[PDB]
Amino acid sequence: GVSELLISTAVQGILFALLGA
Repeated sequence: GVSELLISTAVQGILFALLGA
């Protein structure tokens, strides 16, 4: 599932945006 692999990488960048704020 290439789509499932894109959701995981998306959770890493979004997790850094909130932790950065």
